[PDB]
Amino acid sequence: NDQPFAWQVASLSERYQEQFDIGAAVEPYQLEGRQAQILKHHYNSLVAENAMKPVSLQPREGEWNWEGADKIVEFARKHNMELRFHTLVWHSQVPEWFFIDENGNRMVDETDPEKRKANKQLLLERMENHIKTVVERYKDDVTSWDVVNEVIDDDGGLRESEWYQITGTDYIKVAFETARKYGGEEAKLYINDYNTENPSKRDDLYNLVKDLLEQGVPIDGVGHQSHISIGRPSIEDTRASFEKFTSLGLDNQVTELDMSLYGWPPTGAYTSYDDIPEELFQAQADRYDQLFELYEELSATISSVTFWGIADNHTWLDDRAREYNNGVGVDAPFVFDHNYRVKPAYWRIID
Ligand SMILES: [Mg+2]
Ligand SMILES: [Mg+2]
Repeated sequence: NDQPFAWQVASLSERYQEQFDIGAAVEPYQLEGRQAQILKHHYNSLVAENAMKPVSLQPREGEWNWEGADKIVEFARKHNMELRFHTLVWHSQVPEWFFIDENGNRMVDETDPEKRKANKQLLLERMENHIKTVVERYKDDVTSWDVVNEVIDDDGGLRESEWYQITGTDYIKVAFETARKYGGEEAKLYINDYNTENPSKRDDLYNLVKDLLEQGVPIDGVGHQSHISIGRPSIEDTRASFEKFTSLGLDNQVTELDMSLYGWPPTGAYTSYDDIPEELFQAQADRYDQLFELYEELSATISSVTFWGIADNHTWLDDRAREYNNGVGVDAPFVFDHNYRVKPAYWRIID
């Protein structure tokens, strides 16, 4: 026979039961059928891929859109799953009305200093009310909060988003303080970013968090998105990242793991899953082998490992592939293939 289906094989989360959670990013429409069966069997943690983004929850001020998020929370409750929150504060996927002043124009264009002072106050109050409302609604279900997301610039230093331009670093400080205030002492507060294995980006995040902890900001851990590929980044750079934040007393979580077949950008994407050579899936399986062995080796410092999807048929990497190959092209980043059959990678992380 072929490779067995994902619902026929040993559960991933059971395999790592004593080491870290195994999670999946989900949409509300994935909660029935085989996807739900796979989720129930293989994962003990969830995160909303899109339904808890700031623009998804409050697309207009005071107009709350809970339906899709609530459906995911309900599934997590029913199947006793952990739940990460994605995300409270982010330069992206955040409704434009946050940064619009009382005259309808963008806050970053103001030049009067007392008006600027007033805008920073208004923006922080809106942020604080968004966080309060969400955390009050979901505090009994969420077990890890991505309080801020992607605040470090890849060029170096802090990302100079509109959050930064109006408030400096105070949006980060106020975001963690608010989540702690309304989530209580037991809420687990994370700063999440991508390319945290890149040493210079790793150091910028380390320096920010160390400073913030010294000022008493309540930060419990670092989220490593881990949007990686068969070729990058090195195991050694991954270990160094995990270890440097552990040295700060911080938890680590792998939050958005997927392993692209392609470099960046994913030029020359395969157009059909049948065209992908088995050489590539074997390279992917070797990669995942070393990666989860590193995770196991470091398992006392890593509380949770989340994939950014379930199986290869649904992944934002397909969007990116089509974006860089004129509308066509496909990626295959998980341990379950687009027909829900296990891949070489599955066997190498279940051992
Ligand atoms: Mg652990
Ligand atoms: Mg292995």
